[PDB]
Amino acid sequence: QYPIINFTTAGATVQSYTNFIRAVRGRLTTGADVRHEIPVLPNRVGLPINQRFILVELSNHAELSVTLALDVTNAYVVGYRAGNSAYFFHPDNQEDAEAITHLFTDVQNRYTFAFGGAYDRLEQLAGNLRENIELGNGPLEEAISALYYYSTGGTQLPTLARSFIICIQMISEAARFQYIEGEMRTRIRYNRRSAPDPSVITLENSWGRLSTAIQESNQGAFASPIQLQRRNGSKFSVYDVSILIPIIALMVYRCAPPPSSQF
Amino acid sequence: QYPIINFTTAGATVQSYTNFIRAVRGRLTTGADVRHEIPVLPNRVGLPINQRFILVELSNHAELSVTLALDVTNAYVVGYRAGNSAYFFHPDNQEDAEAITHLFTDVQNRYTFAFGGAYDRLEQLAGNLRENIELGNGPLEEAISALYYYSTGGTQLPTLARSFIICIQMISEAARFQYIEGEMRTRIRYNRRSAPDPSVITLENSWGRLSTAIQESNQGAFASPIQLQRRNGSKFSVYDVSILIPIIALMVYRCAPPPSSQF
Repeated sequence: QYPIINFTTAGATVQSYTNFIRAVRGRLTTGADVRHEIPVLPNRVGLPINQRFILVELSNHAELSVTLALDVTNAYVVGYRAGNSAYFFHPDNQEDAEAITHLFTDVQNRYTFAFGGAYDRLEQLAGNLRENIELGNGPLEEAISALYYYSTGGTQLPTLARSFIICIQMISEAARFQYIEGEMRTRIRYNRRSAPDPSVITLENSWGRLSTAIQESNQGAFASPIQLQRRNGSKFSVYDVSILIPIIALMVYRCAPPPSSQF
Repeated sequence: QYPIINFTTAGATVQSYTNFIRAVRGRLTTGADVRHEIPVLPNRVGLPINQRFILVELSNHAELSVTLALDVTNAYVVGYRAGNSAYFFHPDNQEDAEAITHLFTDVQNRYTFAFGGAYDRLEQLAGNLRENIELGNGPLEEAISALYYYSTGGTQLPTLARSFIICIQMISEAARFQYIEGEMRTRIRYNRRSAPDPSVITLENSWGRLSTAIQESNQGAFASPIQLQRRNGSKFSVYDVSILIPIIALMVYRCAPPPSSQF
């Protein structure tokens, strides 16, 4: 079976969420590939199917559980199981449709959504942008129950889409960015629920481009800057990998690392 | 008295030269100013005279000694004492002429050369470029004796200029660059004497510009690349501070560090 990492919202603390995110990152990346102190996820090209996914079993104080499946190549959620039903985002291509047949293989009811899991899509479905969907331990407890009751009719599609938005940010994006993990740790420490500020949204939006820019940089120097936002919405220009080392924890593979070429 | 660091060529080893260079760097820089893991020398502006120099007492197997004086603001040799005579390079300006009156104050004979200590000058005087002046423990033993016999007529000006070229590279440039320290350590380990290769010459020539480029970089990214040479003469372009962290050990102060401006 693919590796499983467990997390519960019931009695969550900063340390139990930290342990969880660190365990997720350790199953996503192997150590082989670290560019500028920043690990790279495995290359999808040639990756054996037995190494392609990991599972995140989420429980809540209401004693419900769902299992999310994450693709190791991008850390993103591809689907989930609740009891005897599994649901998958619409695949991007045939190889990804075949790959997801290897997940939750004994579940009795398997479904593929006709929509994908990208935020533009999920925000249309939810009827709200990320900037208007609160994150924190209470949102996540609620999102776990909403995913669990979907197959029985208790969850309307906008709630299910909002619930995916919450899970993806609090698991996938936190795994990708220590900064976003830190914002979720602060919400647990102060028992706050609050929508993501523009620093969180622009890091999420820029993860792919930051990955490419780091990996195609000249000795760390970007060829072209990337504009992010600070918490108050003002502009932050990124010219080099160095400023991202405390921020980004993993990258999607975009090219092979150039030869070491030390002086 | 200004701090003194002792070194002898007699029975020198890789470890005794390593200890020496590390002690020199510890007296040149204080720790206050470190940009990209690379220390900065003190700013000359406002630096009290009692903090302006350090002294390097060099002895050899012939039981002769000379004392070089180094300016902490650039690590370079400003003059030297041998017994009852002291000699100083021609100062660049009035403040530097006054500053050197604070060195070797009880020496009976004080002289200022009419020439400065820059390599273009010293190579004209020596009648040879750096690329044709061997470095190593034997050159340095010889250069110490040549400096010691200058006041008595035993050293011709081209030998004295060659001897300054040897000392400046094996002390100042080795302090400035771990790479150049490493090339001198290899000469001692294998008892080799050999002229500096183009990697050593182009680092020496570029120290000032590398200092400015690092300090005025955008998060480590140079605005304009710096071309160096590898040992075989071929071109090496530097686009970022990261590649220099194993190479350059100290920099001349060129600007104040911008605000931390972390994300």
